[PDB]
Amino acid sequence: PDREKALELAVAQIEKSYGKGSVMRLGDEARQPISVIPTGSIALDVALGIGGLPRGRVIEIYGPESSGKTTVALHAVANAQAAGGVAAFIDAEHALDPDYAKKLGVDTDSLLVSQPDTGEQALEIADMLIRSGALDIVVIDSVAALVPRAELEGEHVGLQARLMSQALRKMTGALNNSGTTAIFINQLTGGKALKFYASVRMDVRRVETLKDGTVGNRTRVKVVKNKCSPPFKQAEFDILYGKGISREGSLIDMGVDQGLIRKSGAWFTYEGEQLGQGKENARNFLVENADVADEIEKKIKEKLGI
Repeated sequence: PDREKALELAVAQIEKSYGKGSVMRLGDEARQPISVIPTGSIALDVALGIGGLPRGRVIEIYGPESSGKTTVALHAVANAQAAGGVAAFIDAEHALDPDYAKKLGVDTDSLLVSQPDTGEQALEIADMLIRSGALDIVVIDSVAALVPRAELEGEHVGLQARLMSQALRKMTGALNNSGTTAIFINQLTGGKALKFYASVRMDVRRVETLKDGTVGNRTRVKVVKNKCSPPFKQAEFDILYGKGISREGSLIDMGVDQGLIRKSGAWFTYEGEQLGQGKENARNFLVENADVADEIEKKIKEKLGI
């Protein structure tokens, strides 16, 4: 009886002295913000709790080469722009494919891009850009490529981590004020600081190759760190070569997950209407009928926080 008070009281001190998400029960309902940046998959948006990536915060998306992290990052960029936001892409990797970015939603013409000479220049440019107040999102591709000036100039080893720590310390205050989201893409170094500064960390992986005959990959994302909603939630969704995340595919999956879409036979049905026989026909139905996809989306968001 008097214990529940003491705990609630303790949770409150922790909340006051360290911040809103400093302690959570894993069954807690998410703290719904005004605006977020959707990720392209409703499943991933739900796994994040707040319906997308938070604003004004450091975000890490990591995984193996071609795991899908950059695609997740580019959808964040597409969605941020679709809401009238400006985007930046700090590129020390030189891997970006704008044609891919166009197809999945990015306004590449509008995309600010910078190919910095050094690790510090990359982070400093990001900082100037953030402190402007004008950006909604900045992507850093990538953490590993942020090589320090001294290394590049040929002039001990360990200051790459000290560079990030110094940068993140200064950057984090700028992000909160501006409301800009910073996505750091990272591989499986210098991320030891990023691990603690990031409000969300996402572990992206290829789980299974999709197929017509012999197209894409089923992708799995675990939210290993989340200061905005209970962490350790995971999601799956499809990334189709040349197209990106199958938005419609995630609506079906979360559709059946939520009982809004019934899978009577190979047929997926919705509201008495039939969507298609098998997944691909249902997926295809929802892209041709954007109105019903929005209907299904609205219902899924309604039935949860999002």
